[PDB]
Amino acid sequence: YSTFHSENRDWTFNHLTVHRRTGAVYVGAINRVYKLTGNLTIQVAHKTGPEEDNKACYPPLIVQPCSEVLTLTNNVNKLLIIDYSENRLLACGSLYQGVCKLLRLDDLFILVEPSHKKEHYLSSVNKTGTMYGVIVRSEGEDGKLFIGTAVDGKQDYFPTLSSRKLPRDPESSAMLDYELHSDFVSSLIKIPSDTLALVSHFDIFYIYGFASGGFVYFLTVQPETPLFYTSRIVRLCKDDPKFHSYVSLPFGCTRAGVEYRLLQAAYLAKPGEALAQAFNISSDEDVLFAIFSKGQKQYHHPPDDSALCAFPIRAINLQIKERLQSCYHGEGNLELNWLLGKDVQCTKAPVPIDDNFCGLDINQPLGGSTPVEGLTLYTTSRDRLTSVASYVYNGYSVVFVGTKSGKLKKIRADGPPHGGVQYEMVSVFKDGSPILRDMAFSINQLYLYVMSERQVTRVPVESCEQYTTCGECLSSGDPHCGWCALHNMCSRRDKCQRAWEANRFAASISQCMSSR
Amino acid sequence: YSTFHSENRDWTFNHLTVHRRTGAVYVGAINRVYKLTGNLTIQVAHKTGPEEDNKACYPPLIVQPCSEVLTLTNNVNKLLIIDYSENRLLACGSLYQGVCKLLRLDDLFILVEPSHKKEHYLSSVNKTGTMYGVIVRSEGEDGKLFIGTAVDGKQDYFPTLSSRKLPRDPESSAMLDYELHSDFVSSLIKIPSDTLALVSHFDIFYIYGFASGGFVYFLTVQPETPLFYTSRIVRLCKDDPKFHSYVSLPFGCTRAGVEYRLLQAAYLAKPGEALAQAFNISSDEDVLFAIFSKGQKQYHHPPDDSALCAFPIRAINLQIKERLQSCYHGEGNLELNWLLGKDVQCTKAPVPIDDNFCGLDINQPLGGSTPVEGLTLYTTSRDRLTSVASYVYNGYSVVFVGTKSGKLKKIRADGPPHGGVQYEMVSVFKDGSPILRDMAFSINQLYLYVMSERQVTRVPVESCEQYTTCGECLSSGDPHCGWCALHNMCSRRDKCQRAWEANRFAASISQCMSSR
Ligand SMILES: *[C@@H]1O[C@H](CO)[C@@H](O)[C@H](O)[C@H]1NC(C)=O
Repeated sequence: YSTFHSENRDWTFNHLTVHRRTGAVYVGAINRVYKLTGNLTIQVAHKTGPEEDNKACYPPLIVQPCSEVLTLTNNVNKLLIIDYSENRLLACGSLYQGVCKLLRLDDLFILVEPSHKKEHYLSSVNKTGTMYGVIVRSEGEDGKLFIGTAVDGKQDYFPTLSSRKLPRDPESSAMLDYELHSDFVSSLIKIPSDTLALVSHFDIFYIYGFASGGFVYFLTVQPETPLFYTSRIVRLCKDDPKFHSYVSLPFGCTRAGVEYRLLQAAYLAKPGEALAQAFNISSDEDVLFAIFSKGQKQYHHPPDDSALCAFPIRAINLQIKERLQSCYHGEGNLELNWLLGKDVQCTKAPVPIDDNFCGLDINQPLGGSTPVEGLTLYTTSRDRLTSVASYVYNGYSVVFVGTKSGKLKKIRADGPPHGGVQYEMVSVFKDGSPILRDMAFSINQLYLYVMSERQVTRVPVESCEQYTTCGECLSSGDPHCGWCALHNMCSRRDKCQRAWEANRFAASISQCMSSR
Repeated sequence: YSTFHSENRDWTFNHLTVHRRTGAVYVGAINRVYKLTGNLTIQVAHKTGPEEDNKACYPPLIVQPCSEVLTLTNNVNKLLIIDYSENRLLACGSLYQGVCKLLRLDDLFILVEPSHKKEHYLSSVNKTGTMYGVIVRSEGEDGKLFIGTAVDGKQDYFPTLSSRKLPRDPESSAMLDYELHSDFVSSLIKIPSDTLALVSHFDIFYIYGFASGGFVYFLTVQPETPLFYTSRIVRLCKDDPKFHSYVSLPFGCTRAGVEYRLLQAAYLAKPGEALAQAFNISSDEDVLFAIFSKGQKQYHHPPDDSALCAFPIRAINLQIKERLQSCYHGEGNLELNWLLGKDVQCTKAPVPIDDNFCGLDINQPLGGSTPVEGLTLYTTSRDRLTSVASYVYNGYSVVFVGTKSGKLKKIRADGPPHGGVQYEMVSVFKDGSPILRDMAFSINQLYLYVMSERQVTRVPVESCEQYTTCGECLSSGDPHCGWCALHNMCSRRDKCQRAWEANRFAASISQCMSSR
């Protein structure tokens, strides 16, 4: 398999995205952002470090001279998003309190590196898996960036969640400015200092985020408030600069007496037929696939026991609506201690709560303590699940799941009884290193780009050729595979010469015979 | 004695100031600010509350509807300062997050009450003894207010110390705005969240403040940082909107093996001759008089053991200069743990440190751990000292010291050996009510206005008539008293008929015989 090695064993890989039109592979790494061809040949290597820094220097070196002692510091890639409408890449690092660069897609030339305003500094956190962003731009206009990050106990320096202006012009003076910033109403959420005094390790880790319909969603993990942890879905309306639409519910999944409530990884996709039926949704609707490890404790040293589950966005929005309706009836409390700092009674008010409700000055920010439960598809306790991607093939949701021992599981989402069935597991990383969260399909869906800390590998979505009889091929459980009869070969339909002619491609067990 | 009683029983007096030209007496009270005559007849009673409020309402009712449950709430007066150049009074209360009013001196007509910006809310604290201000205005020009306050753990909402615009025009849109407010430099100090996580009862009480020379001074009490308390002098340059001149040193005094380091009260005045000789300063120079309780612990329930001591401003500034020169030579550390949050080494730089030094971006904010030691003048262990005022009469410093049992001590400062000698104690409040900090002279210096929580009383500075022979009178130790020979009466010079004529007023013991 095509593979790209880190140039240094120390400068590990962080993030990966694939341009959905050109097919170029962009990789964010320590001290580097790379542009690779589809087969993982380097085209551009853009250097982001190392550099002289100290994270006690606020503001950074470019603005003021600093007082504390500097050390050569690696630049951890924290964020890597293609800004599609504008043919550029947003790359945010850990250096200098977490400044971002905008880079031209073609050659990674620096368009702008805003480093003079307080909001130009996203976060001084130097851990990955702590920040996530979503660009909302109606194609061809000025845009907005929702950015969620851990703040490292630096509550006043960095909001944990905010929206920023992402104008068309890279040199606009409004670049990364808050959408709204005023004395009492701003497009940002700060961690309150009282929560940090109560829970000293307190911080919020943003594992994933996506847009779906009129809303953006962030998936978070954080210490629980009076070591237990809570995984949550956080939702905002796309048009809500006041942030009155903030709602946060816990989420997780369970199966056969086990609870999985520590979020590891997630991926938004469309469901195949049987999964759509199990949810009573159409196959056109969005479904969130998520990996959770067992229980609610020791987040930083998780057990191998883990699960893949699935949440339709419709069901998420429904549970949020019923929460809003209840609260607006005066029932219960807001239930978001970490942000509200105390019990806050829900206030009864005559307000229509429909699907598109985006909050008012009361009853917000809204939480809850009843979790959104997912449909568990697959579980294991031998090899911890670490990443997920999914797509539809031959009417089946196919879910690819990375493990901590560098394997890739292929799971067919069949529905009851099992929910999902693993039909194959492949060794990707010889060294047995964990697969990292970011996996993305090539434009033609023929491959999934998968990565470890030291390698990016282009893994074919199928290797049907391994099956050497019609019977084995069609009994494999792999939705990609059928029997190319005249060429004595198991393959995808489109890899079978003259597949359209009668008896040339057997797509079922019984067709093995009729083909013969 | 002329007395003014409070109109309710629970609506206690908080603050007092005498207009230095007109002799009008202004009293800050719970739910009232009064203007009284020199003999304590009400002229104006200005209603400041009670009003429905909740101190969890931020921003307060007056600018937003609040979902919180409100109680009818008393308005504690927390600040009362005459703005001399502008014929107005600044009156800050506890209601609505600590909004302030400017009232016309004549009739207490409301000139302005700022409450649309976040800086218009000084602090939701509702206890007295926590806030102090200093107006710095070149006469007939736009000016500035320095404001220190306790914040009750709401460090996100209110800075502990800041400088504000005080424009001549009461209707300026910039009224009480920060003098400087920008991303990385502002005319304010915030209490770090880390310090509150470390010490959860942490807060800073501003007991007194004054201008002298190029500088403003604030006298503070706060818990120590790793229950011990530190009393400090905090100094700023009058022209330093960047607050780079901030220097904070502990202060206190000692006598005969006892340490007194819990600040209770202060008053700035000129020294008489014995005191000025003792400091080796001019009688034209400022001296700070201070009351300290014994030790460094249990600030809220202090020992009766207390001291009066004096600090020449010249010596305070010298010790600060020495501190600044040492630090700019690279010796030691900044030593201000509550604000800096950690150990910070002093940075050597080739910078002249003269008397007028106002700091640069390095080596600030500056602290220190060696106390400024005052000259102890008087100690007691029998009845706690609560207030202080001083002036010069017949070339002597006379210090008036209030007590917790409603008494007023009169202390003559003679220097070595005793430092000071009490020559009279007077029972002001028969019921034993503690004397409050704010004591002020009438403009003819004939009286000291003294208050308890329930009364304001106009106390003659002498009652020489009590001594009924020449010998007793001139041995009284009371600097006010001489013998009016013809009228056989001990009195002040200006109460002795034809005192200007030879032999009519015996001002020494040998003059008893010749006047007879
Ligand atoms: C990968 O693809 C490029 C074309 O983009 C091709 O020229 C190159 O030879 C390929 N690399 C390998 C190892 O086959």
